[PDB]
Amino acid sequence: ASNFTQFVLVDNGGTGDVTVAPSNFANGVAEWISSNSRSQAYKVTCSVRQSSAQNRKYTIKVEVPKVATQTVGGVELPVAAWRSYLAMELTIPIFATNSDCELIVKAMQGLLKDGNPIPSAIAANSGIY
Amino acid sequence: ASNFTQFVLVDNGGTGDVTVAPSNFANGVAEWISSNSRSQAYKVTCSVRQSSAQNRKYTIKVEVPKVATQTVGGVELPVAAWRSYLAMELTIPIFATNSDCELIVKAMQGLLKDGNPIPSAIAANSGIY
Amino acid sequence: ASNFTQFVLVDNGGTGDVTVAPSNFANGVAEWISSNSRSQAYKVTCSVRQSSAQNRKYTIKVEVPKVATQTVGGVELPVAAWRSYLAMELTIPIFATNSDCELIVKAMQGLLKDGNPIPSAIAANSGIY
Amino acid sequence: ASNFTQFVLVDNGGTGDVTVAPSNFANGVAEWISSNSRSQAYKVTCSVRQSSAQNRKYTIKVEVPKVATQTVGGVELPVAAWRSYLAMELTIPIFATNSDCELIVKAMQGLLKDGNPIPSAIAANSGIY
Amino acid sequence: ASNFTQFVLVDNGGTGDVTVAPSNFANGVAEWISSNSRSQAYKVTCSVRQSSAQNRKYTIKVEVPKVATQTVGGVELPVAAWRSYLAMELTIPIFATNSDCELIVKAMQGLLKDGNPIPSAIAANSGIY
Amino acid sequence: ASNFTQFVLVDNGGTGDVTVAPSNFANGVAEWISSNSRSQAYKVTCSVRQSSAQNRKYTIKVEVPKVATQTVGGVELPVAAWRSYLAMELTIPIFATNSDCELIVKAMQGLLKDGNPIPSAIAANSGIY
RNA sequence: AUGAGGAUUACCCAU
RNA sequence: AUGAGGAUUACCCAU
RNA sequence: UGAGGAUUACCCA
RNA sequence: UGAGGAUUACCCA
Repeated sequence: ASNFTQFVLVDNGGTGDVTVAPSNFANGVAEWISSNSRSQAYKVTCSVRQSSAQNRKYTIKVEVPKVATQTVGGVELPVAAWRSYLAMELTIPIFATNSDCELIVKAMQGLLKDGNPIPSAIAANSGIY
Repeated sequence: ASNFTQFVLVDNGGTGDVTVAPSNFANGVAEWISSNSRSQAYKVTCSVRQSSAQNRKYTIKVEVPKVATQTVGGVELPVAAWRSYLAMELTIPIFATNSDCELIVKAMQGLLKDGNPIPSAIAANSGIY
Repeated sequence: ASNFTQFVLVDNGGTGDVTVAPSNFANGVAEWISSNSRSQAYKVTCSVRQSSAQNRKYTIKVEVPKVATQTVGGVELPVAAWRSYLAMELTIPIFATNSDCELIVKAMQGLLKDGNPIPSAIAANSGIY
Repeated sequence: ASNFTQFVLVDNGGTGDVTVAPSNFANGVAEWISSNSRSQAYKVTCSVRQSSAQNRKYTIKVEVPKVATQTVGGVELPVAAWRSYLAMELTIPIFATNSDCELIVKAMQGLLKDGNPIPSAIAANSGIY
Repeated sequence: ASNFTQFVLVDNGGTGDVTVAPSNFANGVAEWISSNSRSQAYKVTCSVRQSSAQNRKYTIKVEVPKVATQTVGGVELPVAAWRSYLAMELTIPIFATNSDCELIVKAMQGLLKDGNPIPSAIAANSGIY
Repeated sequence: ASNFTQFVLVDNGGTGDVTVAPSNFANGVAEWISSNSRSQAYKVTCSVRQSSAQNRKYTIKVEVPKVATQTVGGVELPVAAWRSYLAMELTIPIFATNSDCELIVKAMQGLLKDGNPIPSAIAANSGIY
């Protein structure tokens, strides 16, 4: 097919959407970044390897910029204060069929669906209670 | 009043929906499992920690089982052929606003939306190209 | 530009076609895998290195699986009864021009063309006679 | 019956065709050589052995010469500036039927079909990208 | 859709133009070579690395050959009399905007524009005075 | 001739052009800088030496200021955050004639020509893909 | 703390 | 990391 | 190097 | 066994 295309990472309904696009493919590690300074950009990387005899493993990483009081194109230090890092590791047994995998994706979509426990906690600087 | 509620992890249009419910909160780790035997249950765990002086870290894990019946010693037992493991870590600076966090959530959602690169690859048993 | 795309490995008319898509490309080794269970997938790997000062060397590898189900304890998994392994090494001197290479490729294609000694022998569990 | 006959190794339309004919078949190793100076000839060898109790193993070898004249002391001899060396090993389990073999052969033919990743890379002094 | 495309390295008005094409991307190093034998080809390589926590470094190399024919052992081989090597390293802070980078590109272009000091000296086999 | 004259480094078509001019010649190392504080200036240096028995080598260095959110004449720390550094090394065999050198220059101009892979990647905080 | 480190998975490994 | 360090050129050298 | 083996980018002389 | 080398049915770990 060729899935390495640009896509919408943050959907604000047309107005203010954040689109991320192909920016690197060194070592099979695909990368997408928004149209920003790399210090203030949205970054997404993803790769697959066979972690072991009977397991394959996808490693996905996301970097999201702190936007409140942000200064576009400015030098903001320390970097750790202005960025959030997401690191996902997905282990899938070599026996999983496409169907099995489709389900695994659905579970991930469900986990983060709007209004569910986890996404709500995160969106409110909260934990579970 | 409490965000520790049950939610549908896998949505199949109200029929075959894998719904998960609160099952434990011992040791600051919120757990959720499906209505199966502990050996065949879908499991979701979450925990927040002030990882650093200026950071907070959410640790989330999901277990997707391949339910099966095994004849161990002439007797049938409900078991899992294998399990797929999702493990994600999210680091957020303390300086992040509630709006800054909503941004992070929206991004994770857009990341896994149907048709986009990553979920397409996972469901197809392929890499990004 | 990119030649690390998916292609048809086995041509069975239009339906039954075995297609192999990119999966990984780490450490200078490109890898293609057919869809569905990694356990029953076809695999193809390729790499090129400068073997010596005068020669460049290609190493192609192909795995053909014998799709089968495996029942153990009443638990059935998608597996491969066995696999056929092809491994080839092509050495080409740095003096070879694009024309010399096209010729080398034609030789390989001719060696396997239908009806010729070698593919015929292989296709019939035979040797030469 | 006999498959140890001459065949076209390189197909250049009808004229320019490189044909290789049987030359020797000692010690279980069949050998084909193109006509004229053995020094500038194309060579092809093939053999099959029972590698282990379960597997049979084919070993095919092809040599592509770079025809050139060599003058030394005013004495010119027909030689080969250099040679390109192809060596492949195909392992097939004794459980493979004639159908399984025909499939394995189709995979090899597909791997080298024109326009596919590998033959393209080779034909252009390239690797994968 | 991909910036890894062929391009004309040396422009001689469409006649004698040295055009270079993608040839390899193994190990995160993008390669391009001309349609010659590997021994007489123009070669261009590029790679980006996050050299520091706050920097990114592009490493670019170009090889310009002096094509020639050498009689080694009475036999003629296509070779290079000598090669000229260009090696440039560019360090860009992560804080650089896309506009900040365009500025860098424009500068490098102006640096080598015909008639300016540096290219004038290089083409004249002299220094700056 | 006397090539050590002022020239246009960044060409914005008259309006906003950046002209760099002679500022130092200590030790044969020619320098040009823009009309700015040395902390915010565009700097260009260049020298030639015979690196070895049969090689001459030009060393060219360029410094480009981060302009987005820049404060003219202000004190901006850290320096590494507000500046990009280019370092080119050009090795030319002593056999290269003026013609050979003219070509070497053309290859450099081509490499960085507008719309080509490299300059496009750089201008977009990207790598090759 | 970091790892496109591993897992039988709230554990283990390396720097 | 730095070098107006070297190369047969994705390598090597010094601090 | 190998008409060396394989559990196929691993291991033997 | 080897994305080990070759002067290609040879030789190295």
